[PDB]
Amino acid sequence: NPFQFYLTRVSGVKPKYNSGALHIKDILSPLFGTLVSSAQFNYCFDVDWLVKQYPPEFRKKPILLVHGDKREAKAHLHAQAKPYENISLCQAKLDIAFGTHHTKMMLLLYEEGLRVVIHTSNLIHADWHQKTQGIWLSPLYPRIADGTHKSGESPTHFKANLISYLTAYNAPSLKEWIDVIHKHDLSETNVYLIGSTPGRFQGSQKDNWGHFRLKKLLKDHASSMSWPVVGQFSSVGSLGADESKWLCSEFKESMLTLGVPLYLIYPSVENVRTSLEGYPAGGSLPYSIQTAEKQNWLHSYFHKWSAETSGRSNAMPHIKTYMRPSPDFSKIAWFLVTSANLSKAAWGALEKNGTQLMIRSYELGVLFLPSALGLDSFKVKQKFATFPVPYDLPPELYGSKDRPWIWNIPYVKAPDTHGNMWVPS
Ligand SMILES: NC[C@@H](O)c1ccc(O)cc1
Repeated sequence: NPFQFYLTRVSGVKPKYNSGALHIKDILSPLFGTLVSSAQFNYCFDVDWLVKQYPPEFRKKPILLVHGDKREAKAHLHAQAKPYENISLCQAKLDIAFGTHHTKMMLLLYEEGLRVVIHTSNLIHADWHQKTQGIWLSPLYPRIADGTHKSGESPTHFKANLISYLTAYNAPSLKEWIDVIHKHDLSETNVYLIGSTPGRFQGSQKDNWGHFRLKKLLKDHASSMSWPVVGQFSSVGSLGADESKWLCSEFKESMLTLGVPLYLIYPSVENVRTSLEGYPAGGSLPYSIQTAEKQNWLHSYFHKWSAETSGRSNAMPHIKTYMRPSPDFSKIAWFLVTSANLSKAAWGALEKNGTQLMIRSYELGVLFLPSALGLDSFKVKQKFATFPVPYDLPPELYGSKDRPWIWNIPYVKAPDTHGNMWVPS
């Protein structure tokens, strides 16, 4: 399995659908290595729940929480953490407004080596319970023998790229992790890192982050050959007054680069209503009426969440993925799993007459390029060489009576899976 791409466990589906799936408890288990220290990057944390996901033997090892919380949100987290002496926090500078520290990553230092985990889940019970989430597991990275001269770098430059990503934080506690990464051999890594980081980027530096980073890698490491672009996410930024403002102009241009139909997958009200969670799934799909009413055009691009292939049609997506399927959807030019939702905050928007890229948030993903495995394309595994696409293809268009799930309006005409209505307020 060259991919090491996994879905999280879902409670309440048949166990066949969890066979190759992982819970955070599985990731942290002693079978994955003898833990010595860890760093947990995320957006939302429930510290009590998190500490309990580590196996008893490891609960007392150091843990760094890397977050973006400010003011009283910050104080709350520090309070959550104060009972646990082994836990330190690192507050990611968020100098631009409306930015979040959205990256989900684990750094796991063991006696045996190092593991990097990049995934889509908040560290709260509900993100790992009945949601479709994604995980990329790095190999066990051995320590570089105290005797030798080697980079430990991979053909995809993952090691240098990850260090650069960490370096942009400008944080003392991450320097220790940067130094741990220097000491390890990451050369067997076959994926590319795509990060986002808050800032205004110029000239050559445009290529370092966001959708431009993606454009750059597809230019240099893909080749050409009406292949659609698919984008799948759980939150939706304000995209402008029509598709030419950003979506179809700069965003699609990056995505169609190599060496066209745009499908966007986002849960409809009906998808949310009949899900395993019911309407409360919508708490993790924060599309607001204020944003939505300003961009009604976008919704003709929207397609339902359907995942019969992985038995997860009823497990609402909090995973985000982007890919480039062939016209019959039987193969793909590339696959990206990432924390980045469909927003400019996350992906970057062009400023000052196209000379500056503005990104508001921290995002991180991994890109699977067939060239990294010596191939031209991946075949799609039709039932979750062949890439495990976790949802159904081709994507199904919204019906005429379907609406995008919008979190802050009431749904009181029909009860959900648990016989509840939804009245936010
Ligand atoms: N329900 C928590 C709310 O803050 C939220 C909503 C969506 C996310 O992706 C993360 C957090």
